[PDB]
Amino acid sequence: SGFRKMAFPSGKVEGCMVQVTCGTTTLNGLWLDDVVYCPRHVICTSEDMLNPNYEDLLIRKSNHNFLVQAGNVQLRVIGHSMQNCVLKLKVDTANPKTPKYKFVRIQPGQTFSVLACYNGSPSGVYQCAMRPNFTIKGSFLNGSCGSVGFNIDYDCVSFCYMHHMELPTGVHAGTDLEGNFYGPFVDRQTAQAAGTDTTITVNVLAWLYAAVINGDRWFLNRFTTTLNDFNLVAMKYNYEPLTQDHVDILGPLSAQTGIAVLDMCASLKELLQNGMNGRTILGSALLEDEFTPFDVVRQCSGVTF
Amino acid sequence: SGFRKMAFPSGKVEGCMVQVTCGTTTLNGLWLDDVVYCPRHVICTSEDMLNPNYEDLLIRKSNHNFLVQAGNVQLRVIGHSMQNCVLKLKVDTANPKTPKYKFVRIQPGQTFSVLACYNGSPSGVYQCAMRPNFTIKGSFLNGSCGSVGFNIDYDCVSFCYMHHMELPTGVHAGTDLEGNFYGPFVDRQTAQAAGTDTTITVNVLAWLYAAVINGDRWFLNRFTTTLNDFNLVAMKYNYEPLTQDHVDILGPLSAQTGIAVLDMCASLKELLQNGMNGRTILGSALLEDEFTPFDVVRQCSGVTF
Ligand SMILES: O=C(Cn1nnc2ccccc21)N(Cc1ccsc1)c1ccc(-c2c[nH]cn2)cc1
Ligand SMILES: O=C(Cn1nnc2ccccc21)N(Cc1ccsc1)c1ccc(-c2c[nH]cn2)cc1
Repeated sequence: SGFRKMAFPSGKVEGCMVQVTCGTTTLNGLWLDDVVYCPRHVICTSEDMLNPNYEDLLIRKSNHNFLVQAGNVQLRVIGHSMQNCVLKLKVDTANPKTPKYKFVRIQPGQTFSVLACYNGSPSGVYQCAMRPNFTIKGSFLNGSCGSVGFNIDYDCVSFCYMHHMELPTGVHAGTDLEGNFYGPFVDRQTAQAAGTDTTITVNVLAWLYAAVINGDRWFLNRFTTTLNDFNLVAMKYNYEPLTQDHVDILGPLSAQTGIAVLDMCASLKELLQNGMNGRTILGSALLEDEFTPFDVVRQCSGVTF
Repeated sequence: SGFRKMAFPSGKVEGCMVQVTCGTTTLNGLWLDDVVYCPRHVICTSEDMLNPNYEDLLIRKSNHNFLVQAGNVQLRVIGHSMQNCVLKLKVDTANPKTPKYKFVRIQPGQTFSVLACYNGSPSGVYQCAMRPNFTIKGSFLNGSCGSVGFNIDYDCVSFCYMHHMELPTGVHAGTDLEGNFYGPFVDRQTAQAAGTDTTITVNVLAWLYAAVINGDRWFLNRFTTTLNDFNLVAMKYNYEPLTQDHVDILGPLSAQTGIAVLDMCASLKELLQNGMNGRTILGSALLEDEFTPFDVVRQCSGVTF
């Protein structure tokens, strides 16, 4: 048993990380088949970033202005184009290590693994949630741009995130692999407002189920509630509303533990109203909302890839 | 910026995970060169585990009762041997994906990445610390035995842990890659006791520096304390005593932040006595002790592999 924040094995993704340099700027790129994906701000100077005109900046670049290195292998760039906020660099060689993959745009509250990279070389792997305000609270240093987030299903890598920037608040923003930002953000160096962040209620409930499965039961109470009553309390504590679809998703966990979803909501409403009183749940003194229902089931079933 | 529990990229190790089956039991093995290492308890039936005589049990087996499978491919065992608590199966094929590797026995307080595996297939990756009582708090289900723990140094994989068993308390124990258990544990299904688990004091201090580097500074104060005075308070709270070697290890973080080690100990002293008063530190309401000073520096300077 046990329960940890757990990343997907990163091997299939390591094999796609390459280094992309343009003029003075270097960052990471993702090489799938014969195309290298990377953030378009690779074509900017530091002074450009204050207010970039991306199509005028890209006008000035030819194919040979793009240095793409895969390990020590130099890739020949034979085409370039901009799609929203990512550059696509057509290269003359298909990545022989390309996994089966898809590009997908996740929903707020869903989780993914981040393979942090620098100069095209993997540095570490960790799990992240897309917050309700479409930021992520990661660990990215200068040069980490182009690092990607992904989920794996057996042998298929679903790429869902490419890293573009750290906001002045110190949280992180990026795009899907078609270059569309998550949230209202743009790739310009200006202060930009992320919305009010909120707690991912369905994830908290899933984590409470993980706790019961692992023996932590002190928070189980003798009350119950309704979806509407609970949602009134959810709103008061800046928690995402809970929907019927969320109840349905929590179905398998409720069947395993014998605890009906609305009975777990009554437990949570009590932890919200009375606090945790210095007690812990699965080694944490705060309510944890970065495990989805699928993450919990994965880690209490043993799915492999 | 940001600070996360970050594992090493697991690619080099994924290519070494095989499935080992000895009659009834299946678990994971580690295929390096022409040897597959795995827990010796694979040769036990269920009832065998209550009181196994491993030498007599190994006699009843010869090279062909061991089914090693890599992906779909099956390997030919051509030699077997028992080094302490690990089996060594000689195969007729050197692993072409063998990375540069060392076998290493680590010290309590040090960390590593676990690649959790089932039926020889990687399932997830996460970071652990060898607790002072020589257990680890991992996430392991039946069939996870044989999963390994490791660190990476550029291109060389230092294997330090192989998983064997969950104790009745739900924490985990295992060996080095020479088969020597960490701690007082034995690979027999009898009630076993881990000692008192203390907090890794030098790791907590390292994480407070990580916190200052990332802008969480509220807990700071320019109170002083002697190493000796600090340990008197530490020992009351089940903190490991802080030695001078620990102060030396914390040197580089002291210099980057301009906060002397003993000044930080003074801040920890005040956090232990007066609690955190509902504030948080790096998104956590407890003091974290599973980051070494080396982990902090690596994540705050972007070491790549
Ligand atoms: O935020 C970034 C890039 N970035 N991403 N993760 C980071 C972690 C630590 C430091 C910087 C980080 N910026 C600032 C910015 C940009 C748009 S909105 C905010 C950044 C800084 C420099 C450059 C650049 C382009 N060409 C040369 N330098 C790009 C982004
Ligand atoms: O702990 C284990 C096996 N194990 N390891 N991590 C686990 C996580 C969840 C459930 C079981 C887990 N034991 C008990 C034990 C006591 C001393 S050493 C191992 C275990 C149970 C069965 C068997 C076995 C071997 N052959 C057939 N059954 C081995 C170990």
